[PDB]
Amino acid sequence: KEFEQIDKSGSWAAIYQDIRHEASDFPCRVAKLPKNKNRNRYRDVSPFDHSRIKLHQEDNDYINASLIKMEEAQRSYILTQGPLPNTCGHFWEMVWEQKSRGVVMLNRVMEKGSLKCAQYWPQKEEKEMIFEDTNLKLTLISEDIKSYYTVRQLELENLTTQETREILHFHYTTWPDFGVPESPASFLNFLFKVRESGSLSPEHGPVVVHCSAGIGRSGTFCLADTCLLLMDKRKDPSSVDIKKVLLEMRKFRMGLIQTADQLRFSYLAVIEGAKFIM
Repeated sequence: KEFEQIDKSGSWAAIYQDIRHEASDFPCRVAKLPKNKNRNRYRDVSPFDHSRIKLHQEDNDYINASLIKMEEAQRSYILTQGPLPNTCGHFWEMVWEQKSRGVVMLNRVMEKGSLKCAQYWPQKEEKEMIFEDTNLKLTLISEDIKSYYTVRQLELENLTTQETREILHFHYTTWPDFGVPESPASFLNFLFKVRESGSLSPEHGPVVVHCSAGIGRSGTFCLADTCLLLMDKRKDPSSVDIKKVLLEMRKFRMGLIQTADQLRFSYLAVIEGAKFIM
């Protein structure tokens, strides 16, 4: 309906232009500190200080991650940048401290002939990783390589307390180099797979979602998710405004959704998903 009205008038880019300017702006002083210069993958994508995830590290608690707490939907997510060669230890520290269950990678390690993030997880179960700096060990238990994604069951063990924890890695591997998925069907399906695992359920810490910047594609995941959740707990699609929900998330992290193209997709995914989870 609203989507149809926008489409016929092609007002999408303007709608987005508007969102982009309505969005909240908050300090990122910690992020901009010189001592954190190398803990950041991009200069233009930083975590607002008010919502940044602080490492329980007395040394330096900086990790480019933000907690998006969605009150009404009763769902929290942790959006982060793809781990840098020097920050995989911190990434796994965060996952441990925030008692996260799932990890959502919405990118490939190399896209457009460029390396968009670090290989922070073990590829072969025979060769586990040990993050010295953070004193954590990571092991591949299994994985299910599928057509448009892959589920990996990792095990994170706190080497300090010898305590083990099962982590789930949901890897979406078919998000186009340019554009957005031609159809939501696979994305929604990936979203639902994430949901079924319980990694998105309240009995756990917030899910750690990420791409490269950890805002474009990761933002779409969360928006689609939350919109579908509210629409569900109200069973009243009518009151669920994608534009308002997005802006609401923007109070917690910048540039969620990078292009008006992705915004259109979010509408598609949410609308399509309503024909089930609502």
